[PDB]
Amino acid sequence: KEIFTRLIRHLPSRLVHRDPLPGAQQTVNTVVPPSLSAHCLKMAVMPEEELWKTFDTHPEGLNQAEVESAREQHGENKLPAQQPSPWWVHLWVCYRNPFNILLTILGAISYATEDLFAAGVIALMVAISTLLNFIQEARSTKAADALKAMVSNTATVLRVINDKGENGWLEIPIDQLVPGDIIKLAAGDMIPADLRILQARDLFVAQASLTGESLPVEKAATTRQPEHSNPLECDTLCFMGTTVVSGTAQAMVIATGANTWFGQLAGRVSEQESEPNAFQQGISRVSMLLIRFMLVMAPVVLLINGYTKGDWWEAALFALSVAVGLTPEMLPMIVTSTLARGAVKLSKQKVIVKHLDAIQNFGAMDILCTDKTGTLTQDKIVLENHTDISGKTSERVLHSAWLNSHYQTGLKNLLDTAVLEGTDEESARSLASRWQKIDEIPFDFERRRMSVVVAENTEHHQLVCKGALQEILNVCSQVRHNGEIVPLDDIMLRKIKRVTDTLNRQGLRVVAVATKYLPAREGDYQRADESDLILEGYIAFLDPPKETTAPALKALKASGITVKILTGDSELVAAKVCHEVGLDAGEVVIGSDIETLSDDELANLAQRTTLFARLTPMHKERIVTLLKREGHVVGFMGDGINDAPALRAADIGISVDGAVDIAREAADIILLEKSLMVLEEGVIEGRRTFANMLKYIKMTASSNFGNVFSVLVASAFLPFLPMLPLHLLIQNLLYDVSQVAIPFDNVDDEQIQKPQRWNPADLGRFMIFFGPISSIFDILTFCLMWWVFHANTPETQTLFQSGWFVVGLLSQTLIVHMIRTRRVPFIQSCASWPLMIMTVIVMIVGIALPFSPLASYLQLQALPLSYFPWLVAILAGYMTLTQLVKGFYSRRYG
Amino acid sequence: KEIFTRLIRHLPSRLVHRDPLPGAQQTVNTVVPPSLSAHCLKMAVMPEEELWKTFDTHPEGLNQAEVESAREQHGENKLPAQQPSPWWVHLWVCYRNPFNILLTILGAISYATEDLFAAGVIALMVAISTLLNFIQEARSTKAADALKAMVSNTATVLRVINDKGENGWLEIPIDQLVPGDIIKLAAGDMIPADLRILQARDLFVAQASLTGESLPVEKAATTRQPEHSNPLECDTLCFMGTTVVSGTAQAMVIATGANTWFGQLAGRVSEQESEPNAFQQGISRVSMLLIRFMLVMAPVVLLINGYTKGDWWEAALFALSVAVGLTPEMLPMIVTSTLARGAVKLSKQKVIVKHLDAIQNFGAMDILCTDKTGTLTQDKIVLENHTDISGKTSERVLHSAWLNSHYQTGLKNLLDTAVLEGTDEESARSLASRWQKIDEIPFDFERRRMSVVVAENTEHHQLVCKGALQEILNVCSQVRHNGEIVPLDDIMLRKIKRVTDTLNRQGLRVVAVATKYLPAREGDYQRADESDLILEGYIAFLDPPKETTAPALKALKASGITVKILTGDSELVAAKVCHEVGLDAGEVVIGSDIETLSDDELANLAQRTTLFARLTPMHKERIVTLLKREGHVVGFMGDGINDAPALRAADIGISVDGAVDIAREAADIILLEKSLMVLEEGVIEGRRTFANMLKYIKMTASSNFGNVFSVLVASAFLPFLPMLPLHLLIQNLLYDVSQVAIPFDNVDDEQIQKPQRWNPADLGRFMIFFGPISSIFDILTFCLMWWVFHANTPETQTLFQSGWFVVGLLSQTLIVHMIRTRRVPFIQSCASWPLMIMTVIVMIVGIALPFSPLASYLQLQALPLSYFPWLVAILAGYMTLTQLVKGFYSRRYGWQHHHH
Ligand SMILES: [Mg+2]
Ligand SMILES: [Mg+2]
Ligand SMILES: [Mg+2]
Ligand SMILES: [Mg+2]
Ligand SMILES: [Mg+2]
Ligand SMILES: [Mg+2]
Repeated sequence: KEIFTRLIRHLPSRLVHRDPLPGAQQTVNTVVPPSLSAHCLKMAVMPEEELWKTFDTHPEGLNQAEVESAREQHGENKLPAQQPSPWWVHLWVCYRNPFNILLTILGAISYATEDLFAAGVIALMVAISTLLNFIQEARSTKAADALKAMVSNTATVLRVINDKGENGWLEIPIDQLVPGDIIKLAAGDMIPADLRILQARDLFVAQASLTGESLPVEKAATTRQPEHSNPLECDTLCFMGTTVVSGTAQAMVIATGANTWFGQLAGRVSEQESEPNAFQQGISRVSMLLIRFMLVMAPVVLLINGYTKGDWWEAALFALSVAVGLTPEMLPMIVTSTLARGAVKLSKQKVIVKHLDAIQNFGAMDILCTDKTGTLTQDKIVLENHTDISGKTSERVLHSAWLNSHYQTGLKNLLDTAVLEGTDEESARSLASRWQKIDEIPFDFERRRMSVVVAENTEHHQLVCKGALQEILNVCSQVRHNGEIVPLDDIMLRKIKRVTDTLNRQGLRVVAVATKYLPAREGDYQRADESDLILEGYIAFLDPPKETTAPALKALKASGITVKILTGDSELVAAKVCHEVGLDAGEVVIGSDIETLSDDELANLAQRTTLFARLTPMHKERIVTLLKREGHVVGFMGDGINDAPALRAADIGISVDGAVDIAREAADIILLEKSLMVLEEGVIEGRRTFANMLKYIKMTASSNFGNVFSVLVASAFLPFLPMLPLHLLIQNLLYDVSQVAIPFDNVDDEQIQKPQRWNPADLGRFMIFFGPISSIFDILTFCLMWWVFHANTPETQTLFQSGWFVVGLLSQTLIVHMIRTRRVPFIQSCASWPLMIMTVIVMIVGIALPFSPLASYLQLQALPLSYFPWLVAILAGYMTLTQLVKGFYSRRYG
Repeated sequence: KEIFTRLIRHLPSRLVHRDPLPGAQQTVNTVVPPSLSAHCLKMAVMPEEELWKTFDTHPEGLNQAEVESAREQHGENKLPAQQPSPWWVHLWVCYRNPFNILLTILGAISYATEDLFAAGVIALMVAISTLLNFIQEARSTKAADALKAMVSNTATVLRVINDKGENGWLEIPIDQLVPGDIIKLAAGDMIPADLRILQARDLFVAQASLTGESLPVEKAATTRQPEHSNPLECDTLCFMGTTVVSGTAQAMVIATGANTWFGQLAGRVSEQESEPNAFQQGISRVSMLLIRFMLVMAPVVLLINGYTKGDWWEAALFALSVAVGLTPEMLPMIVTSTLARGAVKLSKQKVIVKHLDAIQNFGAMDILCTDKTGTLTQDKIVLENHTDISGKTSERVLHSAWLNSHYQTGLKNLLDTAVLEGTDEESARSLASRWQKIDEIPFDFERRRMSVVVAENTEHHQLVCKGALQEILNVCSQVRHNGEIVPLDDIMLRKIKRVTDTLNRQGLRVVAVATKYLPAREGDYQRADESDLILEGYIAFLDPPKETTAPALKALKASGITVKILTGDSELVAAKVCHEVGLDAGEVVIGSDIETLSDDELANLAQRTTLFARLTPMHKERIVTLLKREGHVVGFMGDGINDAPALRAADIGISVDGAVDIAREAADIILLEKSLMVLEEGVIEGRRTFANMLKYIKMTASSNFGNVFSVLVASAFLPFLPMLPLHLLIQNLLYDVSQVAIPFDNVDDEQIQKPQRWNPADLGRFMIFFGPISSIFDILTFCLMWWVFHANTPETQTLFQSGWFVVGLLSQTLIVHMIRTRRVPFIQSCASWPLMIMTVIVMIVGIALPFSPLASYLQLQALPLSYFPWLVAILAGYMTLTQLVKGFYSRRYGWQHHHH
């Protein structure tokens, strides 16, 4: 009957669940629909002269009023699942709960005849509960949205600043982009919307997400392709979700938001998120458990009281009032508030959480995959030697590397920075004023080199390519030895291999450089122009390991996290780095060994292997996917161009604020600095946050089930309701006010010591265990008020009901300090000061409520002074019994 | 009347002032106490057999009852200035101050005759104030003592771990040593007490502090020299305050505490600590200022009220009651409570403060002198190339270095660790089995080498020495080139020099290794045996800069601290490291350059020089001393054997928890980890603590001066006391209770952005400026109570006095939020939550006291409800006026004294 249970209010699918991330592979629904492919094809070949009039765009850019007009016309650069609802809509959906409406209707029906100010006060209590829930949810979702917007991909636009009318280059969030807006693209920038290249040089974009081709594709300002016949392959348009590999460009936004190629009929807008993740499934399962409890218990109470006291319209109200404590509507408030408090406290620790549910995984992660550069090493190399094949230092190698590092337009490397810094000013200036760039062949993993074609004159050009030693040697036919040029024979090949292996075993990364002279040519150089090269030498450099890497790794191992290194570098350098930081590399697995293994074989091998070397991005993604095989939660750390699938293939993806745009787009956690200590501290605090959330749900559900059980067992014998439903609503409201400060509780270090596994079925066991314990003392209080205080007849019922009230509210508020931890309270474990203060305040308010002037309005009678010793005895006995009985639940259940 | 000043109570000279360190050297105030000297000469040559009976010591050690017996008989291993006084003595000295005594005496005199229960309650208020002060001082002194005991030099002793009699080797604090205790000594351990060596293995100790000789000397189990004639030069006794350079030993304690040669006569006991440091001088100046204010003001109030009301025994009591607000007895409570709260907080930042006054220096530091190794770079090296002179990798060089590193007993080095770890297990065990140790020639700065003599047989011995390249080359005559021993000509010398200079310019430190073969002999090896050596090669290793050194240096510069590098390494490696970490080396000055310079020349040069290289410890000490030339507070950070003179020479000395014993003993601050980020954060926190202390002192002084001024100007016109002195005592007590939370206040980041400078004369200007400003409103309240509320006669004086009381306490309590910060409160700068809570609580108590049942007992009368709007108006006007007037004080003099 789950199809009929629509009482659950799901959290918005931006606080939980991931973003679409337009990387949903090559599969497309009928390859886009008509009037979209045709529109893109028309836009590709549309002359640039009439392009300005179509979008009301000018070369100066867009001013304010124009950008707001365009945003109103075309919407906002977002997806329909990212716009928050208005606060009044949220308040209305919080009030239209199928339980609040029923409570108000039953209050009216019971008290429409000859007794007002009762239905009104019940409705007012319902409104106060709704307002409290709405306030918590709204504050927490606002904080979550602010934290998500803190780390957002930005685009560089013209716009208008200096209202006297001066252009500029503003970095604005990609959601503010409107159609017909001018942006500029450099290396590492993801495409923010469907573009139209106005003017570009050496612009290469990686489109493996959309067209499925790994090699980057050159994108020119004006089309040079004979026929298009396809919108995805035209060289003048750039689609959202792809990254810029190298070169520079300036383009115009043509589509925006849902109108983008991916955002319409190519993903995102195709159906919805039919499959929920682990966190959503767990929340739904807990909500279903609570609904089952209510639907099994409340009708029984209704039937019993209707058969006994013959007031059905009041018995139903009373049963609903006791059931409301077990409502599922507590779940959105609890989850949102606790996870948002955890996310804010993480943001104070240089950890930004993009969606709330990731916190669960960030506490459940037991395997952490990453690269050795930046996380284990310092990413800045200290020592570097530019030598030829004979070991002697050579200035020609340094100058060739300087050319290749200066005229390249790709992302800045550590070698590129060190080469540009280690070259003196005079020689650098001479080379810059003597050589000029012509062409650039970017970096791809099929050949693992990078080429730059420069020239000092108009007669001949020089192609200078640098890359890993083996890849360079594969395409070198001559070597410059002793100032002469000699064929690269096998003897020199093996000598170079041995010397470079010896260097690699010292932790020195070796990058070879080759140059070739070609006649002047008026055509674009291709990857086929990297043959018969002249090997100048190599550069050996040391990226030293961080001082805070070994303690961080030890702390991560203490927390239960297994660290695995997925690197594309050499096996020897990675092994040396792992040994220098205390990591046990064991036997290494290179990427060429897993290309023949089956999925089962590689999944079994990756569990024992610690270091994986010479991996392509596909290998990293496959390893991350197969490491989730045995119920493990895998976290992948990466900040590269090609880390988009792996970051998404992991159970949790972690990136850095200084990453490329797609790495931040595909990540779930963003670290403000690339450190493992920050990651470990964040994992600890997220474990505390998720433990607090579980504790809050657990205690609330258990106490409310105890109250419902007490009502169910001890209402048939009484000739009146044990507690008036108004008193129940006040009790629940004050308990919720007390519980507001549970997100701020303290968590034992023994609870967050190991990765957290969340079983929603444990809540049922906890409720069953800790409900009857409260019910026993509830029945004891009933007997005390029946016999000791002689509240026998209905006429003197207000003494009885109020007599339970101060017991119902106080114990429910005190039991929190007993069942929160697993140890003995107040000596080995103490609740946080905000929780202590809230408990004391709520206890004081509950004690003083029967004595307050409002007690006459709330149908509460004052209490004789002889009742307080009995109340203290009951509370102390309840606390002692639960403290002595916790051990049985600990042993038999957990 | 400087001699007449017995009112000032100084803090114990352990929270402030540095403990005596045994660096006296050429200092022999008492020269030689013959009685003491005769004892050593007898102890040195006394046979080991009868040594056990003299000190009641057994070879297995001492059990419990014996160790407490020896401690009771011989005292504890401490100096007389380090024993805390018992708590009851502290309470008595807190109660017997000449102001708590005169107050009670005058209360008895005034209220004995037919007006009892008034002198009693006055004495009760005085006792409550005394108890509050004593509790604060005792708690903070206990916290400071615990912090000092956290980082204390320890000694390894036998003792008795088990009830059955099993012996152990316990690390006990050096103060727990009793005479006749058996300890063991290794490299880097300082001598904790006078010792008699029971057994030794190549034990070399540095006695440069006592005898003034830099070269370490050999200590043997039995004497090997013909005549001693001098207790300090006997080769079988070790004296406290010296360090063990190398070797191992087991010795017996023969003297302890004051009885130690250093402790008695030669040092410490002679004379006393006549000269105080800067913090003690500032505290004394503040106390003298407060005493002068009281002595100027209180007699005038006494005379005025005696001539007006004709009750001298009440007028003097009243004047004393208003004056007590300006007592110096708050200074021990103010200083101890505020600083300790900072120090404890610093203990949570891995910064342990050994004595409280160091905090003032630690926030006032503007020049920081450190070494490049450990602070700027990691102490673990990543790359190393063991090659010969031709550049080819050589296994023989690595094996010789492994022998030298394995068989040396000195302090472990980074190169030693790298060489021990970089040799494979099979070859390492083969070398260990094949070679056995014979002798060791330790490291000293005159030659800057270290040698180990081993042997594979009984025919010949091999001497393996290692050290800096030039020092090894000076004593090398041949070189092993291409497997042949060839004479080391000048061409090879120049080639090696240029190759190693190229290596050094890359940040690589080069350590040369030489070996020699000698015929077997029986005598010990000397420094003259390092000649005609054979240079095997050198080891070039990379010590990478720390990841966090550049941000820490940027933060240190942003905080106003100028970092200077004093290193004994080569100038090329140090310059490369400085460039890597972002520091500007500028022009490097080597140690040999400054030897011929004068004091003025070197002092002028050190101010514009960032990196000093090739420095002997004497050069480091001289540079640190001369860097204090013009109002500069110098901090020296070192963790070496020879860094004690440089640590004690600086205005503040910072060391590391893992340092050698003498480095920790000579330091003022101990960092739990060797990091510059920790140092910068601790400096910021100490600046906050000192700002809070100064703030605490200036506010209590200004408000109480304002109250005294109001009384002086007003009480002449009135026909009765403006406030009963009982109410004044209550007001002062409640204000102190409110101010208890000041140590926990917040400090603006503007007050901690520069090295602080403390001027005791600024307090007088602050008091003069901010007293009348609150006397204005006291006179306004007097007029309000006189005319609006018709308290015109003594019969209704109780309404008048209480009318001032609520104004007196709340304003004094509220004004704190106005004058704690230079900015406008509650919008830019807000007080800390404990301070706000205490302010609210004290205001509530002051309002509710006249309405309480105790009001009749305290001679307080209930206030009409029409008085509250006037009170609120007065408080708001006072706050607004002081806020609008703070600007004038800021412009004319500046809110704080700062800059370098
Ligand atoms: Mg960008
Ligand atoms: Mg091109
Ligand atoms: Mg209950
Ligand atoms: Mg020791
Ligand atoms: Mg010897
Ligand atoms: Mg005043």
